[PDB]
Amino acid sequence: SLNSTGLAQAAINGLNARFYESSNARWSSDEPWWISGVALTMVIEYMRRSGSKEYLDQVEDVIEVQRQPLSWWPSGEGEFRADATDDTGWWALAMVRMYDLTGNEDYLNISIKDEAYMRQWWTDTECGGGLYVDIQDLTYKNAIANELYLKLVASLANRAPNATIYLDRAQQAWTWFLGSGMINGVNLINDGLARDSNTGSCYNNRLPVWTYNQGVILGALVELYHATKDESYLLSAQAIADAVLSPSNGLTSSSGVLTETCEGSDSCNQDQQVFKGVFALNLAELGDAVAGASSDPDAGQDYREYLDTNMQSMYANDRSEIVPTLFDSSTGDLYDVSWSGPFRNATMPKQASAIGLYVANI
Ligand code: NA
Repeated sequence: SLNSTGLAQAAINGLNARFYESSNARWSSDEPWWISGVALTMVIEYMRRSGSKEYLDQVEDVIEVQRQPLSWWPSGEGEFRADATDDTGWWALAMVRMYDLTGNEDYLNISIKDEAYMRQWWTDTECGGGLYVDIQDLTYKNAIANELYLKLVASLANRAPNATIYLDRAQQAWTWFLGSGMINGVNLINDGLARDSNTGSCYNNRLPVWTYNQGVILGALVELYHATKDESYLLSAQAIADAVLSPSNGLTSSSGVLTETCEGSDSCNQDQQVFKGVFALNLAELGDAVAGASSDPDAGQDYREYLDTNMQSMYANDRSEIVPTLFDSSTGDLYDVSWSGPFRNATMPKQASAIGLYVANI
């Protein structure tokens, strides 16, 4: 009795009615730029899974304007090449999705430029591999920038005409990620790596376990499986997803709802507000690959049931409708950060995460 497609469209319409800036071809200029890339990913993936083309013109407008040389990083020369490798990775993966939706080689070319850009800050001389997130400072090799890069090369290994070195780079990047220690003893991924002051060796910095660091890695392993047909990549991804679903690890509540570690203290900032939807979209990618890899009709119900359970909870406890007026007839739905808690306000990162959950159920 729940239409995930219609609810995703209502959430996207609510995102546009409250946060889209037509004069800037961007959502919420007061919010981080990379979250506009996540929002573009959610709108693109909605069209891919639902077969709709309703926001195609808007998405093209955002791409055309935001691919220009960024005013805060002109040396990147545009094409989403920014002052941080994870900022670039979010838009790069959005262009991979835009290529999947349209088949236009232009978007694939952007992702190829982004891969070569991010690779510039991969070094073997610290932590035996991995890339830095802070382009200007080069002091932090974290989980999200390396998960985004890994999913990028793995995606290009399935789509780019020169798929050989992208597969070799993806296999080498996953080998480094697995051996880095960021995947801890319960198969969850901490924020990044610290460096020994004397030996130069790198180790898990034990910073918080964020949901989107348990998600992007799943899509990377799904793409690695599609490029190799090796179910070992799916089994590693399933181990990470199963750790998130286990309530003993604190990411899944007693009611079975995905819960960011900052929701209890009500301290989720603009970045953390978008994390949950990114995991949900990537979990749906894993559930699809798992169901298609085995003849069992029971392949991956837990992931589908999890996404469905979280969807109903967000529908009932986290929803709020915009008030239509005599002048503005825009209709849709707004959402807060907690998928079980009350609706206090709606922000663009909160809304983008919302769309990701509905799209993950399409
Ligand atoms: Na190490």
